Amino acid sequence: SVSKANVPKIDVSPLFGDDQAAKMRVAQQIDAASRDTGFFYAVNHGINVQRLSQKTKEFHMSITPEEKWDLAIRAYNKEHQDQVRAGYYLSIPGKKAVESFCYLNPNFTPDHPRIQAKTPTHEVNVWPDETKHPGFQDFAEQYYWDVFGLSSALLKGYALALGKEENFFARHFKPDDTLASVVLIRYPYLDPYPEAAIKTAADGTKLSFEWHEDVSLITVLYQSNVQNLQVETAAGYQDIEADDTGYLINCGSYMAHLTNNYYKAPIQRVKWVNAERQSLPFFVNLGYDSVIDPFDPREPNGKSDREPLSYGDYLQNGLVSLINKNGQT
Ligand SMILES: CC(C)[C@@H](NC(=O)[C@H](CS)NC(=O)CCC[C@H](N)C(=O)O)C(=O)O
Repeated sequence: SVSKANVPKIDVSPLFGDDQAAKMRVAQQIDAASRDTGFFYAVNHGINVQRLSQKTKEFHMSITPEEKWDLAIRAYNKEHQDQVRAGYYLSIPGKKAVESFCYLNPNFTPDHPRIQAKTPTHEVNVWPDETKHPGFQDFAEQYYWDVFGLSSALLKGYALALGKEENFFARHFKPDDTLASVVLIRYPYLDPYPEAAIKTAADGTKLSFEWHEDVSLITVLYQSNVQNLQVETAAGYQDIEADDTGYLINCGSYMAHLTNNYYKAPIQRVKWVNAERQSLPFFVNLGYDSVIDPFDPREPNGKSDREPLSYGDYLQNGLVSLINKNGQT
């Protein structure tokens, strides 16, 4: 009744190199995947995802209720009015199974001019006690830059795939201003599993999270070896096989906008599965004032009707809309 999506594995290592022709061959694979289901698996990425999964688990399984309140975002703790994005997202036993921890650009400090200006979507990360979680902040901050370097390379491939120079996107992806975020999501094993946390799709599938499109330029996602994700096609939702050695990549809704929907943002959802697992997305966001001129690779002139959209405004509205539609995570 449910088929499987074709998610090809793409060796992205040439995108770190200087072999321009081998990088074009990668870009071709990115193009075909973005025109098909919208997903591919980046392999030969150079990131130690075993350590990522290990450190994330140690954190998830040792953080206490007291620590979670102390780090909670505004939605769970009224004392933290400045934490709209960064902080801990608490579970609700009996009602909400998922919980997570989100942090932003480590360069967002009290000295950063965007923090000084109080610009929306900019926040200073919060962190647990170093002695209670030794090495976690240092591991997490390094991972932000590890996956940032991978994402920069991926963006080179997407740029070439669309007929642009390889810095078309990456020039807007900078350490000093990127709004990109990491989210460490824990999906717990629960017995009994609360029914209030399980949603029933229109087609009858039991879901942990309803359909949505990523709010991002691209999404660089690691998940443990538990199949859960599905992508919508015209013939219905298709299962995305799990691969806990690589990264699941897809374009976000900002990419759809700037390419006149040539690279669509795939509609994705999360099947319910009673299994302890991890979902660790990196949302490749640009700067608050970054603006990419839309174009249409279908057209000889590449002309597009779409208005240039400032990334900051896109992000703010996108994250609020996602909360209004799919609920507070
Ligand atoms: C792979 C996804 C379905 C993953 N969930 C997600 O990506 C979820 C829901 S779509 N993403 C979000 O809510 C947006 C988080 C944005 C973040 N707080 C920020 O300020 O930057 C999962 O595993 O649940």
